[PDB]
Amino acid sequence: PEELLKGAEEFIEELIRESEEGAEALLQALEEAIEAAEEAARRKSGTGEEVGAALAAAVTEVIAALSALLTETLAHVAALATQALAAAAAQRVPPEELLKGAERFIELLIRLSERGAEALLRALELAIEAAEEAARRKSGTGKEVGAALAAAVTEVIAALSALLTLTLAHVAALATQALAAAAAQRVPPEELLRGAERFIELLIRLSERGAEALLRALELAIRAAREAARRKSGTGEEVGAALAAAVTEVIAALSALLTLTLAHVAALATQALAAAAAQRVPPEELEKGAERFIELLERLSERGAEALERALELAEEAAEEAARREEVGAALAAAETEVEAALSALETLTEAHVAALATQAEAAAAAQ
Repeated sequence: PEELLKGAEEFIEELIRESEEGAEALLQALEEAIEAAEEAARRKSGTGEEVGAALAAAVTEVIAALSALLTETLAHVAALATQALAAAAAQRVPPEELLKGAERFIELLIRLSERGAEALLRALELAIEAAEEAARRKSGTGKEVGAALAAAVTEVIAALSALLTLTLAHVAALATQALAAAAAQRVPPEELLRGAERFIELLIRLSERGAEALLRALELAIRAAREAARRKSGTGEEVGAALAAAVTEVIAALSALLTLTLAHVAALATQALAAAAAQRVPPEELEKGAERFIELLERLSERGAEALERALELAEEAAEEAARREEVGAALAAAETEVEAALSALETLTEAHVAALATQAEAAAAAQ
């Protein structure tokens, strides 16, 4: 009956909490190797400095374990959804409950991505906390310790950018099958146009929270570079250029996330405006749905430009701190040209998604 979607909703919620426990177990096993490797760094008469590379190896394999766990959990949620959406439609449940049931299942997927991004960032934080207690007595040079840190940064950026790419796709897939299973039950087409608007707004909220995870990864990189001057191990040329690299990776990960999110929203809108003209929706409402989808595409554009602006605001703040401790002005200038190129890329991608969504909308109003 109507309790099927409740049985799936509760079964997904426990599945999310079971994934949260597993990620905390993965992060605890990392901490068991942080404290143990400290005892291994006890005036090493044999294996020395090898515990540092074996610690960065453990970081890489914990990050990979986190990424794999999120990937599988997202699929068990999306699969449990898709089969529950169809099992309920077979029971001939009211179709308005299928769209609202898909929206709840999409919410849990986005909360899964939020919990996951925190674990990815916390593992990066444990890796930094390890370096703040490293190079104390053995005094591993800023080159050996800083390389393992910059490598952990780009692996976290890649696990975050990946996690967002997958999560977007599982939401966009659910929104596609749910829209089609609704039109199969002859939903009033106006409700199909609105259901797509709700799912689009969940997509944009996924982009916003995803951009925050990237920005906070940039902050852990800036903080990790400040630790370089503390132990007096690195230089101003190596740890500065290493942070300049993490800046570039965050910009390109943000712009990639925005490019993808624009495309998933435009793809969902085109498939929704088309599935509505099938049931012959009033053309006036078809021209209204195209207008709101257009607005949502532009809102996503700004909310992304703010994230790109915040990456610059973190770059300038790190620049004034590194100057109060030339090359610092060239780093600001390079981060500014990279930022502006991403803003330009964003506006030219946005307007094209908006214009293309209007040309296909007019074609649907002319087929009337």
